[PDB]
Amino acid sequence: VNSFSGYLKLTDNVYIKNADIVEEAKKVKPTVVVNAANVYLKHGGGVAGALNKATNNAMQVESDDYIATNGPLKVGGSCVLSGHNLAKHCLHVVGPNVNKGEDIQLLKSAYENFNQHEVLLAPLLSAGIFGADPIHSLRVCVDTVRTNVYLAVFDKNLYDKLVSSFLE
Ligand SMILES: Nc1nc2ccccc2c(=O)[nH]1
Repeated sequence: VNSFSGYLKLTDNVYIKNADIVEEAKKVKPTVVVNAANVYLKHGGGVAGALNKATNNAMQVESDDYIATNGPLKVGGSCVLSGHNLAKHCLHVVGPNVNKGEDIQLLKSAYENFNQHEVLLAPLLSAGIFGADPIHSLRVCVDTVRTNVYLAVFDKNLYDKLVSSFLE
């Protein structure tokens, strides 16, 4: 049903909220939730671990079956799997891990996958343990994505920094 509420307009197609993406997916019933995935679709922590836990491991069993046919995803790549109870679809996107020397230029490739979907609930890609500056990730999102993206940012202090950087 895509019932987004309380998102702050950044651009005509990019919105942002200080919120837990799991709690957003339950209220909003989005067509697409984006997972910040790794190449093995092993949902061990961060957003991936939170989304998988909210599906009581249904997402991990589906992900394993995909990886059995595909082998690992490419950095910058994605797959569309079931959203289970969270969404119609989950778009698993792999952003570069700059800690492992993956090139930050691949973050544009990662966000380009969003353009296959009219409306997405998403986190910022390559943040947290993938080591990219989240404000940089937001700039790449805004420059790359032309479909309607609703960004959820968990941490209030990071959210305020993102909105300050973008609107001040
Ligand atoms: N519930 C929950 N939400 C998150 C959102 C972003 C990153 C991490 C998390 C997390 O670890 N748990």
